[PDB]
Amino acid sequence: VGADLAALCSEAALQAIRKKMDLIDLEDETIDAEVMNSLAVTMDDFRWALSQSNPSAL
Amino acid sequence: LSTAILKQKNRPNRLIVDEAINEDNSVVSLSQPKMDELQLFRGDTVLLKGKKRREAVCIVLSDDTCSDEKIRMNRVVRNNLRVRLGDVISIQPCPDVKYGKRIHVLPIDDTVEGITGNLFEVYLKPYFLEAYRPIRKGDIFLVRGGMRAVEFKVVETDPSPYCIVAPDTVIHCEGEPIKREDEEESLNEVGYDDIGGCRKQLAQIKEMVELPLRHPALFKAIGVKPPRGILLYGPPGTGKTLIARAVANETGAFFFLINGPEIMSKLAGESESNLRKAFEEAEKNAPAIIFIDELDAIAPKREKTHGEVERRIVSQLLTLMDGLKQRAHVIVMAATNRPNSIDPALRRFGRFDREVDIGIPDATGRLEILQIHTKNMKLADDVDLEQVANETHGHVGADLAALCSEAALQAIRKKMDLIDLEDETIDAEVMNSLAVTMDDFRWALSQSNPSALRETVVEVPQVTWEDIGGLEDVKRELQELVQYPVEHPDKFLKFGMTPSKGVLFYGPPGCGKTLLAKAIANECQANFISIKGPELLTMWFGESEANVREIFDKARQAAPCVLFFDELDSIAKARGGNIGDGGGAADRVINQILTEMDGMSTKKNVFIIGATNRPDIIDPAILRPGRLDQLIYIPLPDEKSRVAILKANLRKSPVAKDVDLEFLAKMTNGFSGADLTEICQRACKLAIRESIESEIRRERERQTNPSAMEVEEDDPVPEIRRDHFEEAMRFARRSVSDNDIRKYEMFAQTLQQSRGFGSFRFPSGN
Amino acid sequence: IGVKPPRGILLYGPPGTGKTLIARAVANETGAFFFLINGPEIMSKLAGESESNLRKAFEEAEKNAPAIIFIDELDAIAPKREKTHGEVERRIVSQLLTLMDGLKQRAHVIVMAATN
Amino acid sequence: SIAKARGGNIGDGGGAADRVINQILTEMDGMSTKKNVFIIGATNRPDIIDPAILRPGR
Amino acid sequence: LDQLIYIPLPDEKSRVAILKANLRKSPVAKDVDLEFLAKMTNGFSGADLTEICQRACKLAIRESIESEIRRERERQTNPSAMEVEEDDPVPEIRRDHFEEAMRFARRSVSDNDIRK
Ligand SMILES: Nc1ncnc2c1ncn2[C@@H]1O[C@H](COP(=O)(O)OP(=O)(O)OP(O)(O)=S)[C@@H](O)[C@H]1O
Ligand SMILES: Nc1ncnc2c1ncn2[C@@H]1O[C@H](COP(=O)(O)OP(=O)(O)OP(O)(O)=S)[C@@H](O)[C@H]1O
Ligand SMILES: Nc1ncnc2c1ncn2[C@@H]1O[C@H](COP(=O)(O)OP(=O)(O)OP(O)(O)=S)[C@@H](O)[C@H]1O
Ligand SMILES: [Mg+2]
Ligand SMILES: [Mg+2]
Repeated sequence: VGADLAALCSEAALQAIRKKMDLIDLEDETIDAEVMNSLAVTMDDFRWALSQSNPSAL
Repeated sequence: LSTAILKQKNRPNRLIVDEAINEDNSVVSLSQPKMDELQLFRGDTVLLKGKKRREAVCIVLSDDTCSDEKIRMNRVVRNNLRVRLGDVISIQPCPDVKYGKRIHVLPIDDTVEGITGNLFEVYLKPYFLEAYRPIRKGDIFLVRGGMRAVEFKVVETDPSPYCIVAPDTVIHCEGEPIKREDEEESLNEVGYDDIGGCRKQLAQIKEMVELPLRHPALFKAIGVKPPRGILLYGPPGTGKTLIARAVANETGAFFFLINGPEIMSKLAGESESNLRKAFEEAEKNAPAIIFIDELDAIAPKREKTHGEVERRIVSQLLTLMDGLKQRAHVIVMAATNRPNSIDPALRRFGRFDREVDIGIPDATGRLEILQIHTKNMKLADDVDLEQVANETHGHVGADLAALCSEAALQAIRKKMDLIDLEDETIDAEVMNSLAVTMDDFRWALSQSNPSALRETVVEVPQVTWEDIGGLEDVKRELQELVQYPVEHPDKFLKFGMTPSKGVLFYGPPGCGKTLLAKAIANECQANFISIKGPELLTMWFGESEANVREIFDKARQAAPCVLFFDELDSIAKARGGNIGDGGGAADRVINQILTEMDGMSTKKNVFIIGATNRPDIIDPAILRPGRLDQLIYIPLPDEKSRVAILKANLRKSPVAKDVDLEFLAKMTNGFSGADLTEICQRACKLAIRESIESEIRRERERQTNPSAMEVEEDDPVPEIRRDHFEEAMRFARRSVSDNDIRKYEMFAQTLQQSRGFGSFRFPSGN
Repeated sequence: IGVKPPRGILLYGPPGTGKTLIARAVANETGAFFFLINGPEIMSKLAGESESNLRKAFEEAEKNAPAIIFIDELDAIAPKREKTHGEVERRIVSQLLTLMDGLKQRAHVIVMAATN
Repeated sequence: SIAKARGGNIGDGGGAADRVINQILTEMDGMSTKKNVFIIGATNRPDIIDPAILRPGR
Repeated sequence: LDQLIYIPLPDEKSRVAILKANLRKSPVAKDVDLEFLAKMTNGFSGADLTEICQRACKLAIRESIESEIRRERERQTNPSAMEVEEDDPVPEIRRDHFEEAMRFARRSVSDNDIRK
C-alpha cells in the first residue's frame, strides 16, 4: 500500500546515507556541504530496501 | 555496513589515557605538536570529554615524552572523566573560563571521620589558590595535602559547569557532608559497556534515535521524516530497561520515564493528568525521549478489558500520540514483551511502526554477558567461562546473573565451617580468601532453572561440510540452489528465470538429511529454523493453525534463513499409514503450509526444505511447481563416506593410533550413520566400565595396604584401544532391510525421465 | 564480593504445611524489624484505603533498614487479571508492582510471600 | 495402555500415534541432559508400542 | 454451470506458440529450430515444455558462472596484463543446452488418463 511505498523510499534514502558513513562523522557538530549534496540514491539502494521491507497486504 | 554508527571516528584530537607522572589533581601532559595542532596554552585548561557525558577541565604541561595519542591523568581525572585505563578521550581547547565569586565545597560523610577540626582551613583552602586549579561541579578529589583521604566533593560553584580557582573564588565550608551511598549510586550508571551480545540491535537503535536528535538539518535538507514510534519486544529478562537507561545516559537529551503500573496504580482521573503532564513537559524541551515501560499494562486489547476508564486511558494515549508533530523533535519509544497483546490501533502508521526484536542471545552473547557480570568477582584460574557459555543453553541474561549469584553463594557456603554467623564481625582473611572455583559453577549450573526452553532458536549452525562423509554431487547441487541467488542476483536478472523455493529430501532413516540442511545453512551463513514431527502433530490434534502463520512470520523476520520441516509424512502416517482411513490425501496443517508458501514474496531469501523417510504417501499437491520441486535421493553411504563418518564421530574421544578405521569401513556394507554412531558409543561405554572397574581395585588395595602408597600412577585405560572395538563390533546390526532399499529404488525410478531423447541433436543446416 | 542478594522469596505448597509457622519462626529468630501483611485484611477495607495500608507498610519498613516484610495469602490480593472484573483490584495489583520495583538495594529489605 | 484401549493390535482405522505419547516425546526431546532426570518405561506387550519412542535420544 | 468444454493436449502449432511464448524473457540464439522440437514431442503438455526451457536456462547459468570463476582465478593468478576486458563467454543460450536438457524431459500424462 502507499504507506509501505513511503517507508520503502525512506529506507532507500537511509541506505544511501549509510554508504557514505565511512566519510560521515557523527561526532562533529556540522556536516560539510559536499557530503550534503553528494547524496544520490542509486538502484542498489532500492534493491536493498525492497529486500528488507515487509509488505502488510499479502 | 549497517554498523558504521558504532565507529568512534579516529581523529588526531582523540587521546587514549596514560598514567600521570605529575601528582597534581588536575594536570595532564602532552607533546609540543599536540599543543601546537590544537594550540593548547599553559595557564588555561583543556576540555576533556569522557564517558557517560562526564567531562573535566585540567591544566596542561608541555611534556613531549608522551606519545602522540596518549594523555596522562591520575585517579581524580579518572573519576571526573569516568574512565579506566585504555579509554579514549576527546580534547578541546577552552580559553573560555569565566570565574566565580562564591563557591561552596562539601566533604563526604564517611571520609570526615577520624580528625574533623576544620581540615579545609588546614589544608585545602590555600591549596586551590594561585595554582590555577580548575574546579567542576562533581569533583571528588583525593587529598594528598593532608595526611590521608579526608576528601571533599565540590558541589556548589558560581559557574555551574566549571571554572579555574581565581583570587575572586571565595570558598565556604559551612554545609553538611555528602552522603557516601548516593555517590556510590552515582558511580554505577549504565552506558554501552554494560550491554553485550546485541550489537546489531544497538546499531539499529542508534541509527533510528541518535542521528535524528543530533542533526535535524540532515533530514530537513533531504526532506525525509524520521520515525516517531519504536517498539521493543522480546522474552522477559533480556534487558529492555537496560537499553533504555543506556541510551538515557548516552544522549544527553532530556529523558523522561513512564512506568506502566505506576500510571495504573493511581486513582481515576489522576493518571491522565500524569500522561498530559509527561507529554507537555517533554514538549517544553524539544530534544526529548519518552520511554514507556510495560506498555501492555496500560493498553491491552479492548475486547478483553471491561472497565471504561481503561478505554479512556487508551484513547488518551492515542490522542497524545497523534498530537505529536515533527516540530517537537520528540521520539516516543516503548517496550513490551507481548507484541500481540497490544491494541492494534497502536500498531498503525504514525504511532508505532518500528519494531526491534531483542532476541535470545547465543553462545557468544552468553560469553559477553558472563564477562560483564563477573568483572567484580575474585575468580580462580580454574574457571573456563567459554565452557560455561557452551553449557548454558537456555539462559537469558537475567538467568546468567542468577547463575553467578548462586555460584558465589556456594563459594560462601564452602567456608561456612569456618564462618561464624553469631559473631559481630568477619575477619579480613575470611573476606579475601574467597575465590570462586569451577566446582562452584558446576554446582550452580546443575541447580539453576532456565526459563527459556520453550522457545524456537534462530542461530547459525556450526555443522560444516567436513562432518558429512562424501556426497559431493548433492553438495554442488545444493550450492546451485541456495548460494547463487543470494550471491549473484544479477545473473538471474540477465536471463529470465526465477529461482526455486523448495527442496524435498527422501531416503532411508539416519543417512544425514538434517546434517545437510545445517551444513548448507552454515555455508551460506544464514539462520536456521527447525520444526520437528511432534510439533506438527501437536498442531494437528489441537487444531491450532495460527501457529503456522506465526512460524512463517518469524522466518520472514530473520531473513535470510532456511526453514527445515522435518518428517512431513508424520500426519499421514498418524492418520492412516498407506492404506488410510476413508479420507483422501489432504489435511489441515499441510493445507495451511501450502497457503503460506504460495503467498510469500520470492524477493525475500527464505528457502524451504522438507525431509521425508517415506515419500509415497506425501500429498501430491506439494510437488507442483511454485512449491517444493527438486526431489533429491540420499542413499546409504559408501566406503569413503563411512571412513569420514567414523572419523567425525570420534573427535571428542581420545582413541589409540593402532585402530584401523578403513578396515571397519571396508567390513560394513549396509550400515547407516546411526549404526556407526551406535558402534562408537558402545565402545566408549566399555572403556568407561574398564576404567571405573580398574579404579575400584586401586581404592580397595590402597585402603587394604597402607604400606607405601607412593607410586601415583596414571590411568589404566586412557585412549580406547582396539580390544573395545573388537568387543563392541559383535552387537552391531543393519537397521535397514533390503526390501526397504528396493522400495526407495523403485520410487527413484518412478521419477525417471522419458525413456528416450538421449543423443538429441538439432539439424546442422547451413 | 559485588553480588546482589535476592529480593523476593515465594513459598508454595499444599494447605496446612506450616508456611505461617516458618514466617513466625524467622520473625522471632532474626531480631530484624518484622512486619506482617494479611491478604484478606487488606482486601476487607474500603476502596482507596487498602493502598494507604500498603504504602504505610513499605514506608515503615524502609524507615528501619534491617526489615522483613511477609505477605500471607498472596493469591487473594493479586490473581490473574483475566479473571478479575473489578478495576480497584487491578489498581491494587499495579500498586503492589510499583512498590516492589521501587525497592532498592539500599533499603536492605527482603520481601517474602506465601501462597498455596 | 492407550494403544490397547484404542484398538488392541488390530486397531481402528488410525495409525500408531496419539496425543499423550506425542506430548511425552515433545517434553522428552526438550529436557537438558545436564539434569539427572532418568526415564523408565515398562510394557507388558511391546509390539504395539509407537516406534517413534525407540529412536535414539529417547 | 452449463457449458462443458474439453481442452485437449496441444498439437504441433500450439506447441510452437507455447515454446515461443515461454522464451520472450530469455535471449536465445537464432540457430535454435523450435519447429523441430515441436515436431518431435507428441504427448507433452505445457508444463513439460516449460520444464524443458527452465532446465536449459539453468544449464546456461551454470556455464556462465563456471566460466567466470576461471576468469577470476586466472586474473588473480596472472596480474601480467589484465587488459582485454572481454564480453560474456555465454550470452544467448545455444542449441547445445537444449540438446543436453532434452534428455531429462518426460510425458507427465499417461495414455489411460487421456483414454478416460
Ligand atoms: N544483554 C544483557 N547484558 C547484560 N545484562 C543483561 C542483559 N540482559 C539482561 N541483563 C541483566 O538482567 C536484568 C534484566 O533487566 P530487565 O530490563 O529488567 O529485563 P527485561 O528484558 O526488561 O524483562 P522484563 O519484562 O522488563 S522483567 C538486567 O538488569 C541485567 O542485570
Ligand atoms: N553423512 C553423515 N555424516 C556424519 N554423520 C552422519 C551422517 N549420516 C548420519 N550421521 C549420523 O547419524 C545420525 C543421523 O542424523 P540425521 O542427520 O538426523 O539423520 P537423517 O538422515 O537426517 O535422518 P534421521 O534424522 O536420523 S530420522 C546422527 O547422529 C549423525 O551424526
Ligand atoms: N512442619 C510442621 N511442624 C509442626 N507443626 C506443623 C507443621 N506443619 C503444620 N503444622 C501445624 O499445622 C498448623 C498449620 O499452620 P499454617 O501455616 O496455618 O498452615 P499453612 O501451611 O499456612 O496452610 P494455610 O494455606 O496457610 S491454611 C500449624 O499451626 C501447626 O500447628
Ligand atoms: Mg524491563
Ligand atoms: Mg498460613
